[PDB]
Amino acid sequence: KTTLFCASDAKAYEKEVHNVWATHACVPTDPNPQEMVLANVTENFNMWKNDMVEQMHEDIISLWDESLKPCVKLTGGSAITQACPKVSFDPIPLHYCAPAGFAILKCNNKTFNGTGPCRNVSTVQCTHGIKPVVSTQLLLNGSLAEEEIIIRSENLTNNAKTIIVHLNESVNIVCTRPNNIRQAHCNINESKWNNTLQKVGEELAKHFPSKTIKFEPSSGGDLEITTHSFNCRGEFFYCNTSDLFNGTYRNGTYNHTGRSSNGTITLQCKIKQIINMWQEVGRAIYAPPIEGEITCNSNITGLLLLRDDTETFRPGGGDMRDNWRSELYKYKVVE
Ligand SMILES: CNCc1ccc2c(c1)N(C(=O)OCc1c(F)c(F)c(F)c(F)c1F)[C@H](CNC(=N)N)[C@H]2NC(=O)C(=O)Nc1ccc(Cl)c(F)c1
Ligand SMILES: *[C@@H]1O[C@H](CO)[C@@H](O)[C@H](O)[C@H]1NC(C)=O
Ligand SMILES: *[C@@H]1O[C@H](CO)[C@@H](O)[C@H](O)[C@H]1NC(C)=O
Ligand SMILES: *[C@@H]1O[C@H](CO)[C@@H](O)[C@H](O)[C@H]1NC(C)=O
Ligand SMILES: *[C@@H]1O[C@H](CO)[C@@H](O)[C@H](O)[C@H]1NC(C)=O
Ligand SMILES: *[C@@H]1O[C@H](CO)[C@@H](O)[C@H](O)[C@H]1NC(C)=O
Ligand SMILES: *[C@@H]1O[C@H](CO)[C@@H](O)[C@H](O)[C@H]1NC(C)=O
Repeated sequence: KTTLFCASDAKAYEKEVHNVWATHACVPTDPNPQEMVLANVTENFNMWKNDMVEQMHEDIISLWDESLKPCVKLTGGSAITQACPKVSFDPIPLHYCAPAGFAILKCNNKTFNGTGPCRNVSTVQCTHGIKPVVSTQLLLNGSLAEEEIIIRSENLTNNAKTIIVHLNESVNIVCTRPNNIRQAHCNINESKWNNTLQKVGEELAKHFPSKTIKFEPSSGGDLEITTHSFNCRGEFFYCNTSDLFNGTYRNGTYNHTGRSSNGTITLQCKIKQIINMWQEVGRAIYAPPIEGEITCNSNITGLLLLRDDTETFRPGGGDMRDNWRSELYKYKVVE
């Protein structure tokens, strides 16, 4: 349809790189925006074919190119060298805004699965604040669903299509490299994981009804997708999730199978210098980790799954557009 613009609340005195990027690329935010209901209207959306996702993907690539420069970038035959200073890195929310003569329709159905017709609709100038958080397997620091866990997929019959599970209740995950400098670990409270996967198995069962529902760890691929990978405080964490995606839900009951201990699952993590890039097909080399305690305390707010009687789901990811989709699903640009 058109070219969106971004509004953020960043300040120009922060050294933090999302703030810096935003202060030259985004406009400040309307302190009181203005919505506009239309509960008879009913319009369709398709989260899987939504141009806003492409545009924000562009922006985040831009942000990362200006903020997290690699010492080396290998793409094609070429290798680029640049200065790769350690930086202050903590994502801030970004709002996407329709320019003059355009609006953003927001679907207000709190159970809207992301495709098809939506009953109650609003008009808005901008989306909510969206933290551009790059990760795999687990979606972090998003917006919880308001009613019940929600299964999203372009086509749930096509097992090659990523599934986005939208949780309604955060599950804490705490990842730390304490004070091998490249070793770290994550802690999740097993009870709340227990619970979350049981409710998720419930919903998945609604969609696949005769079958037991198995959670298993990612089969194969680059480390970036076979582990829960993400950037914490500038450093690239790769966390093993085999004791996380490991359990069966059979008789309306979830049994967790992965090893726990003292009531918490603990992921073993490596901090890594050589990265397979999400932005494009290529490799990126970074400097060794900063010093001291590197810790991120995050909210798991959704999952990225791939489906292989029984249905089996393993963690997926790799296409960062899906992350943006998970927040942008309820919006389209009109007029
Ligand atoms: C359904 N298929 C699953 C799947 C699995 C892995 C992957 C894809 C997709 N990819 C993908 O979609 O890239 C977008 C894309 C397009 F969308 C597109 F249309 C293109 F034409 C294109 F060129 C392109 F790059 C990545 C390719 N990039 C690479 N091989 N170097 C590959 N993901 C990653 O590597 C990855 O996430 N790393 C990583 C690094 C740091 C952190 Cl913190 C992190 F959290 C993750
Ligand atoms: C969240 O969703 C699950 C199942 O979809 C439901 O059991 C639960 O009550 C919902 N709300 C919560 C957990 O606050
Ligand atoms: C989403 O809803 C539409 C219509 O409401 C339906 O056709 C589609 O199969 C649903 N998809 C999922 C993944 O629930
Ligand atoms: C979903 O994909 C399957 C292929 O796995 C195919 O039957 C069809 O094209 C799709 N079905 C629907 C309802 O869109
Ligand atoms: C995760 O840990 C398990 C058990 O130690 C190991 O077998 C598996 O290969 C690990 N996965 C990755 C991607 O390192
Ligand atoms: C679940 O965890 C156990 C030990 O924690 C491991 O041996 C097992 O292989 C895991 N399940 C799968 C399907 O990998
Ligand atoms: C999630 O948000 C918290 C608080 O804003 C932050 O400390 C944490 O590092 C974030 N997680 C990631 C992976 O950015």
